[PDB]
Amino acid sequence: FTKEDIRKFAEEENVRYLRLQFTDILGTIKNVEVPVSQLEKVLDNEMMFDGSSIEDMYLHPDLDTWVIFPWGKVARLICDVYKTDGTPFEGDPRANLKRVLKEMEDLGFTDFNLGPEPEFFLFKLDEKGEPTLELNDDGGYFDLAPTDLGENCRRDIVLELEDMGFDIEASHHEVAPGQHEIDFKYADAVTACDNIQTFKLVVKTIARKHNLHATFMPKPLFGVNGSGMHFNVSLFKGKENAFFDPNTEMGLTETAYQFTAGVLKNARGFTAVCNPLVNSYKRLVPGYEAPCYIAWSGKNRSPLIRVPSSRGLSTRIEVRSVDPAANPYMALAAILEAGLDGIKNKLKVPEPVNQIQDLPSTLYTALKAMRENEVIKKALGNHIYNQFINSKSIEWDYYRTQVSEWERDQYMKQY
Amino acid sequence: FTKEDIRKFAEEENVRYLRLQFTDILGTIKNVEVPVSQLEKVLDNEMMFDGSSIEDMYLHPDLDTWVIFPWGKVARLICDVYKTDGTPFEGDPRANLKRVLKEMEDLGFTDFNLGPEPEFFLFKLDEKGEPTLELNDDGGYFDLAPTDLGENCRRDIVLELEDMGFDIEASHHEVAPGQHEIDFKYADAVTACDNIQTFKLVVKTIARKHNLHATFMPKPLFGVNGSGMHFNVSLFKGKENAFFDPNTEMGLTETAYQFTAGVLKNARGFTAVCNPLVNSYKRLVPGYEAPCYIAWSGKNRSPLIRVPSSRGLSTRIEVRSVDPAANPYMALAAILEAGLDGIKNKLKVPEPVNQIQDLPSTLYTALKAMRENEVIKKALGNHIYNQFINSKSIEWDYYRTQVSEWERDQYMKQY
Amino acid sequence: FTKEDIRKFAEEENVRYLRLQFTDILGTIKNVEVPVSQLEKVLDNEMMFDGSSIEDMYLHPDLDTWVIFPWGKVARLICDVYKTDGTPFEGDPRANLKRVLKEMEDLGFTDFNLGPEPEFFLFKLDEKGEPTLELNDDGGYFDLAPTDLGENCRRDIVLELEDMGFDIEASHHEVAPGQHEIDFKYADAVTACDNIQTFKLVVKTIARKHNLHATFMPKPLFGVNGSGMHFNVSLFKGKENAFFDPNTEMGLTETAYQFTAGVLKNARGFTAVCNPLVNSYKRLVPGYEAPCYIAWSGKNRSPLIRVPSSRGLSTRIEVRSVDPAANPYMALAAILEAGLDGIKNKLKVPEPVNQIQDLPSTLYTALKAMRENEVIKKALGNHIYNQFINSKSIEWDYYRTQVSEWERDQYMKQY
Repeated sequence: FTKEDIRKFAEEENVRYLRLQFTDILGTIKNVEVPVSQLEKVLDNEMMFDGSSIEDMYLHPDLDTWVIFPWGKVARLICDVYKTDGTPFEGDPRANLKRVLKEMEDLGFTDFNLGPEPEFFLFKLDEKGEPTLELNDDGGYFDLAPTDLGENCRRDIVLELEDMGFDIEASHHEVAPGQHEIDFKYADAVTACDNIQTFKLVVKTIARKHNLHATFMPKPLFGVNGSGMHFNVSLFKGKENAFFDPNTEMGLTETAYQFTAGVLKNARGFTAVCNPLVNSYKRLVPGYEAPCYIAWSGKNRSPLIRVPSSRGLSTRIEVRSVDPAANPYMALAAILEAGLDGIKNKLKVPEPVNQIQDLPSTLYTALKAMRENEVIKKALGNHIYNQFINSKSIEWDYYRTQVSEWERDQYMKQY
Repeated sequence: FTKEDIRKFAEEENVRYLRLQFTDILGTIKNVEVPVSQLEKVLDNEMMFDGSSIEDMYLHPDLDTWVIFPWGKVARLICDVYKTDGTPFEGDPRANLKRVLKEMEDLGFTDFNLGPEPEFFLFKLDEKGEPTLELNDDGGYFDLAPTDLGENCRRDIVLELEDMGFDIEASHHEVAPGQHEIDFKYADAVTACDNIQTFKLVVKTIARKHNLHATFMPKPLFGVNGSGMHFNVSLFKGKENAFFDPNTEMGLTETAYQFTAGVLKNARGFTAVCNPLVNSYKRLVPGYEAPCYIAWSGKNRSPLIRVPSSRGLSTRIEVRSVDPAANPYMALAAILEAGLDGIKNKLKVPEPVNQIQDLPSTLYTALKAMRENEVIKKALGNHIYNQFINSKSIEWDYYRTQVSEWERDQYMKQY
Repeated sequence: FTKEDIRKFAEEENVRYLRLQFTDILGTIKNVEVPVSQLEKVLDNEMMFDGSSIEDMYLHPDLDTWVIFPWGKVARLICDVYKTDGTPFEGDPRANLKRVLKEMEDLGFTDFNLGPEPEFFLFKLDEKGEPTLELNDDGGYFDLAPTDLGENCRRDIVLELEDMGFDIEASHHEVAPGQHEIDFKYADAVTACDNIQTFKLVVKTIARKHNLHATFMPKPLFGVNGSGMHFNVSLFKGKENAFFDPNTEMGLTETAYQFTAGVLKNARGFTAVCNPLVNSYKRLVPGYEAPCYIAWSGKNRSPLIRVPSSRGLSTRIEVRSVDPAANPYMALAAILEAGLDGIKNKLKVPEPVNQIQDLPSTLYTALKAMRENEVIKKALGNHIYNQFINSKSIEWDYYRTQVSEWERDQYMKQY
């Protein structure tokens, strides 16, 4: 898309307002709404926001991200954050991912695809409009109505996403009660992260329209399956998958093996980025279909890395520890950098486990492991690395001092 | 606009009623509604009201302020208050600002632009229609729905303002929960103050339609960021900005430096006018993004005066201590006179603070400082000066004797 | 009293427990209860407490303060606070008053009497036992039952105080509804301050037995008379009043005039100590029988200093600005030092006002005036002076940022 294309779209679609939206370090999408009479100012990269209020900057819209919300008509553009000197801000996760991809392109790889699959819960709202603790239904995996009561809301979400240009693959009820999954096809790295960001807000808006609250919190309830955001990744060097070997019986190139070796070797280091909440490690517990051991397998369900049986152009590596609360840009950049480190150091792959280190058990331990990894620092840059560590340390210190109801139930009558 | 233009508008738009509205000393907009059959009497400056009931007078409409409320169709005219002898009333803030501008024009300056940016809170209404203490949402800076629940109300306010001829620039959620900001571009001094007055009433009218209460109180809640009304001001002598120097690397003329020197030197004096409430000084406290130190900077966030990095015709000076509860005419006249004092006395500018007196801490201290400044007395004239001081002194005396709940919580059990 | 007297009292009265009680800088009485089996340890000045938890110390009981609470039987001793080296702690208000009296004795004055008269309100308790905002009755000055419903509680307080060795003089309903006053005769400075401390706790304990809450808060409610703790002061040099002149028609010595001159001259300085609360200056407002002007009179009701018409050995000077929330030791020491300053500088007295500086209007202004006065610093010593200033500054900073209900009632709908 060019400026002329955007102008033509604005005139012919009668777009009245523009939403310039971007993402902070915590993965929260931030936006400012602007009347279409400021279209020329927006297209000249002259829009300005504060920056000090977000975890003197400029907004540079990415014109390929133009899309109209089908709910005054509003269109949106996903913008990169630049400084006053015309250079991209080093603390912007999206510009970070772009430059990581640019560094990848020097190794001969021309593309990096991401197929995500986030899961979410639906909770009922009260009369005041606040979410309650009761799920929308008590359905199970692949359940249908009236056992699956989220069928109408899920259908409306799919309908709204299709109007916005998504390529939806499947939709179904998930294992936990009130848990749902909508699948969309892979895209390029940047547009896949944009798809995740847009998908979360579309899901939340349409769920609110249905008197429901949608949350991507990893483990909202104890004793119930958590939500994951498995990352399917594949490398390409020119209209061809770099992971697929049409000669060996297994069908994986040496590049695919080195990528897996690098991801496995650096998995402990990027866990904090891929699992950024304190709640994220209540999901990484045994017995709930969540990965907590660093291993890979081609024929098995719950190692850290699973290589699906499909081959050809669909040959991919699935990292299963990513949760929907993670920042897609930072997590994808960390995974890509770990894989590229494995590629360029020619690491040998441990034997697949078909029947072994451990992921960090808490956010504090993951932060400790993140400070000791050199690959994650290079993946994130100095600014994002330092801000993430400082904010997560403050968050953990806030969490560390709380007294929970579990403690008052076990103690206070026994002691 | 002429009389013929107004008559043509009344016939062709089928206007049924006229709202002749003006502003008192406290910034409250007052009006009387008149059937369109009295249009000739209105245009002949023969409208009369009491005057003794407002903090034997004639209304003189300003025909350029014609606008129709898009919600019997009603149009409005902003009127000046005249005495029975045909001379403007010395206690009318709008006529005061007009004559201050007339005095400024004798110095060679032909224009004075004001770009304001007021902020407001939205509170939920109860069943009886009274505002509660519960904010409309719990969103943050640049937040979006469903975290930003004021999106629809803000969009309707913007839509309603655009029909009235405003040029809206941006709208977004503000830092505090339930705090919102809608930005409109600068205009001439008188019409900018008229824009502020119209903006407040449009916001308050559209909020009621959404079962919400809009308030421009500076600090409605403790522990929460307050609302400001930063004043962006620039001087012109004929289709060219007098603050812009395209020779120096900094890009500011000597005139811009003397204006800043005058505003800084007289900043203590006009604080009471720019912060006229007792609540205004609960916002002027450290740690909440509010100015409390009399200093200027070009590259910094929170001095009293901020000079934005933009240059050319958009070279401005931002006075950041003005709150939305201030009377726009009186505050703008005070700031203009303070700047012109430095212009005509060639005051030298203190060095910018990039890493120092203090603003008055209470309304009583601000009133004490106002009685000791000659520039504010010359800016407001004798009548407005005396009435403002008397009314604010009475208000402070009423506030001083109250016993708050904080006092009964700290004491009453300890003593 | 000697150690043998205390042992005899403990054996013959069958005292089971001892309360070693002392006063912190804020006037709050602190105590620890000890079984009578530790009587020898208590009498050997070997009792220890923390000190860091109170606004490694030793307790030295003052044996003359022995008294038994008539409500296991408990007696108490008022203790001085000493350091580990056997010297009195410089931050103890009682030891401060003792050394100020010792310094006074070098001037030839052998005694210093104080007649206090604190006033208190009575508030009804709810079912949970918390105080409410409704007064016990709606009686007035010198009112009787059933208009005065505090008659029984006041009688029980008087009965309990008489068993404890008080010499009660009068008890009556006060001007404000629910306000009461019980008078006891003067004593020496240290024992008068001990009487005030004991009186407050006895009143608060007995009121609780009547399902009432007793408070010595200066101004608990707006629009209603506040509570004062007038200090009646007289100097003696040997079984004779130094203020009484049997030859002059008025009957006041030059010493009495110089004492008044000193107190008037230093009145602004010690106001913060005598009025230590933020609420204290809601009482110091015109129209409620409270002093706010620094002047003296012999025949008038409301100057700052009143000299009662009685002469002989009962010739006294009444300072009327002290409220019952003040620390009696610190306020008495400040007043004594202020008077002695005039005594030793031979200050001339301003003419009595029978029909003029102004007391500080807020706690902040009183603290500012405290830092500029050397007599108060000499009276309190360095440690108490600095601790009081720091704590009151923090308290004022906490109060300054609150948003009261008055502000939300005046504003929030007007703006």
